[PDB]
Amino acid sequence: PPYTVVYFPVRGRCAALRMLLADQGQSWKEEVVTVETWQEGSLKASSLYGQLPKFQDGDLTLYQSNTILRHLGRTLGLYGKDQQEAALVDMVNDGVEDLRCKYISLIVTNYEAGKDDYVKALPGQLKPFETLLSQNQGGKTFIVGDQISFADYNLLDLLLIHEVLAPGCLDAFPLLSAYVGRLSARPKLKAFLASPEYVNLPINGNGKQ
Amino acid sequence: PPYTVVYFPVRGRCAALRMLLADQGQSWKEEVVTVETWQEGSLKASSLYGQLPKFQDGDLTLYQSNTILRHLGRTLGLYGKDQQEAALVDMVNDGVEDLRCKYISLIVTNYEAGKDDYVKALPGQLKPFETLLSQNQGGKTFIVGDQISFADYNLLDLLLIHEVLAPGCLDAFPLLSAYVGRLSARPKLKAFLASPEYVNLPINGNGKQ
Ligand SMILES: [Ca+2]
Ligand SMILES: [Ca+2]
Ligand SMILES: [Ca+2]
Ligand SMILES: [Ca+2]
Ligand SMILES: [Ca+2]
Ligand SMILES: [Ca+2]
Repeated sequence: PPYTVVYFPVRGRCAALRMLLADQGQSWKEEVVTVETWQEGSLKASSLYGQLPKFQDGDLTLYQSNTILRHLGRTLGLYGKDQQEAALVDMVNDGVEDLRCKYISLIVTNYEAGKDDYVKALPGQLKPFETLLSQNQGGKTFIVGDQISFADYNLLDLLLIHEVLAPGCLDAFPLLSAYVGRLSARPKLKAFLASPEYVNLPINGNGKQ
Repeated sequence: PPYTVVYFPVRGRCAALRMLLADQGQSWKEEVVTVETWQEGSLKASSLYGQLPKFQDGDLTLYQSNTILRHLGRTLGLYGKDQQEAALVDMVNDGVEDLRCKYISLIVTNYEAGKDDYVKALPGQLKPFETLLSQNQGGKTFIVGDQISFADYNLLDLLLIHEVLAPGCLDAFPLLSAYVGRLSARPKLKAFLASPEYVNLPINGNGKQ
């Protein structure tokens, strides 16, 4: 620390890492980049790969939402108990990222024509996470092992935005349904999810959800 | 160990992790899944996310190429010297993954219409890795720090396939050019890159490169 999130005025790819920081009792600063400021060019030109989020942690500057999640995961001890669990955490997070990419593609490039096919395919895309929960303490704790990991926050975000896209999509998945309610009720995370800094941002920048 | 790679008869998303295993003096089995066998449906249905590679390490079964890379990275000490370098390794690997997804999209979905624009955009996409090298001991060692990491193998693969797509694309990037030569000359990696198990596979499954 100190932590600074540099991003567009949306939840998007920073939602999960913000939930992680709030739930872990961390403070951070939000530095907002508007679409007009981004269009100007200076920050884009100065970013490593031409994209946001940028994240500052003391004198470390990071780019890439999943890099930030893994960093916070490693530094705050949210990375499983041993190397095998760490692999499982990664496997879950990579699967979340895969579906998030498909979600973003729908939202940004193909919402109207693609939503129907996307929602039809959704149960099959969500089932693996239910299966993973079923194989871990009957789905009663976390996605991997018995302590929260960075993957849980990313998975929780994915589930939350999918319930908005396709209300009731978790109804067929009792373990995923209970997991969302259960993680969301964690006192610091509950407060954050209720707070203006979360509630007053749109999920995505183009108005679609 | 023992290690088993389960994949299509292509280099694709297993090329980097195979280079890593070979360079680290590891043996592994290749179990080939044909397109005809894959279309039958049993392995697909049994896979966590409906995709290959599947990787077996003793009694651990993993999916997701970058999960496999990080697991091998963690277990073989190819993950930087401390937490900060580990974040930097992740940042590099996520950037490689981003460009690989763009590469795969071109190859699988849009090769003939998209190649011109892709190749015009390519120098801008490669420059960050040159910059990263420039900032690490003048580009003379590895992508992050003083020892090889899993991200090096993934970046090396990305560079090799791009030289096949766009011969001479590294000519403008002396640190990236020298880096490909230098890593490729590491004795165990050199041997592997010359071996029938590498040379006799196509880069991609659809004949394009
Ligand atoms: Ca912990
Ligand atoms: Ca319900
Ligand atoms: Ca129902
Ligand atoms: Ca090492
Ligand atoms: Ca040259
Ligand atoms: Ca030249």
